[PDB]
Amino acid sequence: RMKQLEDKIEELLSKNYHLENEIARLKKLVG
Amino acid sequence: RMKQLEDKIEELLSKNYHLENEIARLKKLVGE
Repeated sequence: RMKQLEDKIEELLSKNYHLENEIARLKKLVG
Repeated sequence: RMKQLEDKIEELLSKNYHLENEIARLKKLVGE
């Protein structure tokens, strides 16, 4: 079960990084 | 160790939802 949690953390981290990239993209579009 | 990993998930999930809320507002402004 420990491996599952560790996989979820790495998964959520990658997702969060993508959302930050999306924010940077959308902010770049603003103007 | 269980608790540490579980707290990290709850932390990252909370940040995730705040990022999604911000993206939703930005898409409206830009017209996406």
